[PDB]
Amino acid sequence: SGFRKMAFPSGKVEGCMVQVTCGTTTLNGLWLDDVVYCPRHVICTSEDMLNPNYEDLLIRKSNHNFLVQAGNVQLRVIGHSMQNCVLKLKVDTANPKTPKYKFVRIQPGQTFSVLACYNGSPSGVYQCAMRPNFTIKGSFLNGSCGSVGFNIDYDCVSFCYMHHMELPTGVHAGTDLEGNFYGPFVDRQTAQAAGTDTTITVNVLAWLYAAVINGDRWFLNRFTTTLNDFNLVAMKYNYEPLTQDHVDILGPLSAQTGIAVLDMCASLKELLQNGMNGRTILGSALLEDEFTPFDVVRQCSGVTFQ
Amino acid sequence: SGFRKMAFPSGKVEGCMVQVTCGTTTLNGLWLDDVVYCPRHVICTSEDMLNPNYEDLLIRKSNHNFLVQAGNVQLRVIGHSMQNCVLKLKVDTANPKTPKYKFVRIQPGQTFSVLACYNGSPSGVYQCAMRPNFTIKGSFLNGSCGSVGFNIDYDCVSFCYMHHMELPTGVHAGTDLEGNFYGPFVDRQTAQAAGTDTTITVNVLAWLYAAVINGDRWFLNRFTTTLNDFNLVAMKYNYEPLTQDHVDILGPLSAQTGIAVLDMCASLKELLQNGMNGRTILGSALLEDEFTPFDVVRQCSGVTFQ
Ligand SMILES: O=C(c1cc(=O)[nH]c(=O)[nH]1)N1CCN(c2ccc(Cl)c(Cl)c2)CC1
Ligand SMILES: O=C(c1cc(=O)[nH]c(=O)[nH]1)N1CCN(c2ccc(Cl)c(Cl)c2)CC1
Repeated sequence: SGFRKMAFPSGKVEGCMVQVTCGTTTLNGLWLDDVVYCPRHVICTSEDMLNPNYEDLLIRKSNHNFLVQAGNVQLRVIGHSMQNCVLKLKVDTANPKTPKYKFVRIQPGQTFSVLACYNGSPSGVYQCAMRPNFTIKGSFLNGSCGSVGFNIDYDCVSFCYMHHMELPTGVHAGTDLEGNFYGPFVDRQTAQAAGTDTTITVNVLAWLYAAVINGDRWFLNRFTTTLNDFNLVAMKYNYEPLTQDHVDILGPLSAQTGIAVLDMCASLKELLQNGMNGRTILGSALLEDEFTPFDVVRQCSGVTFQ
Repeated sequence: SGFRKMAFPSGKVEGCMVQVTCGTTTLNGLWLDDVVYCPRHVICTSEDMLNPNYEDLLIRKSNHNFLVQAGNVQLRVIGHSMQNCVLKLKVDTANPKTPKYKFVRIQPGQTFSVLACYNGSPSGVYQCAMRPNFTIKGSFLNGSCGSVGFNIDYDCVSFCYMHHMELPTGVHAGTDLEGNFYGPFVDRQTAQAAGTDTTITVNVLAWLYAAVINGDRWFLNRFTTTLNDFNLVAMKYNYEPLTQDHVDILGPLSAQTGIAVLDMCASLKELLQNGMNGRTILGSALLEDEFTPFDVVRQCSGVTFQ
């Protein structure tokens, strides 16, 4: 038993991280096959940041302007191209450690592991969720651009995020691996603001189920409610509305514990209106929303990867 | 910026995990050089558990009774010996992925990363602390015995824990890599109880400093206190007393923020006596004690490993 904010083993990704330098700027890159992916803002200087024209900036660059380092080994950049907000540097050597992978663009509410890097060197790994406002609450210091977020399905590493910048409020914004930003953000150093964030209802529910699985039942009751009655209350507290798709997804957890989704919703309804009264659930004094129903199953059933 | 419960990259450890089978029992093992380490309780059966005589049990075993699997490859056990509570299986092949490592026995209050495994396959990684009562609040399911805890210093993996069992209260107990249990526990399936747990004062302080570094200052005040006056209060709330060694260790963080340790202690004193009043620090409604002063520096300064 037990319940921790578990990240995926980072081994397969560690071998793909490299250092990319362009002029005075150095950040991280992702080496898969013979291509290195990194944020395109690596080609900007102090003056270009406020409002860069990446097309002009890139055309004024030659392959030799890009220094790519894989530990001690230097990679030769034999070509370069831009795909949206990421730069793709063709190198002469194919990464022999390239795992089976794919690129996926995730939806808000989904979670993934982040491998924070600096100078192409992995510093740590942590779990987090894509907030409804398309930002993530990460932990990044100067030099972390290029760090990636991923998930693991059996033997395939699914990359879903590349780190680009930090917003004034301290939250982070980035893109998928095809260079499309998550959210209404652009890679310019202009002051940008994220929309208002909401709580991920379906995740809080999955977490209450984990609590029940781990012996914490104090918040349960005999009542029930309807999807309509619940949503009315949820919206008053900045919670995402709950859909029928959410209800089905929570099925496996409902079966395992024998508590119907709508029953659990009525308990959540009470928690929102009456607070926790100095009580805790799974060691927390707040309702947690960064665990998806799948994360709960995984940790309460023990699924492994190859 | 940002502050997350960061674990170390697990890559170097992933390559050392193997599956160990003895009869009907299968658990995880750690393969370093030509030796595989695993809990010695892998040689017990249903009847031996209540009160096993490991000496007799081991002498009745032959090398061929131990099946060691490294993925698809089977390892030949050419010898075996017992060192306290761990079994050491000499194999014919030396792990080519053996990293630079060492074994260290940690003190309560220190943190480390746990790589949870099942059938020799890494499932996830998470950070945790050795509680003052010699248990850890982990997340382990059946088949997790043999999973290890470690830290990373530059390029050296320091192993400090091997998972052995779960206590009735849901917390976990294990040994160092030399087989000595942490705490007054023994590898028998008899009902055992951990002593009362206390809060790690020095860690809560390091965490308040992280909060200050991240813009959360609401809990600060102008007051100060003396180590003596603080401890008097701390003990009334089940907090470890604070020593002068703790004060010096917190030095780097004090300098960086410009807030004296004893000033921070007076703020903590207030928090214990007046509660947080529905406020949060770094996203938490409770005082967190699983971040050491070193973990805070690392994450608020960005140290990497090779
Ligand atoms: O390394 C960090 C960083 C990342 C982070 O998450 N937190 C933090 O403190 N620093 N930066 C800040 C963003 N910068 C940047 C340069 C040009 C453009 Cl055009 C844009 Cl959009 C951004 C690169 C360096
Ligand atoms: O795999 C788990 C396990 C670990 C955990 O942390 N949580 C959980 O639910 N299961 N076990 C429980 C402990 N068991 C055991 C056998 C013989 C002896 Cl002599 C002792 Cl001491 C222990 C081995 C299998």
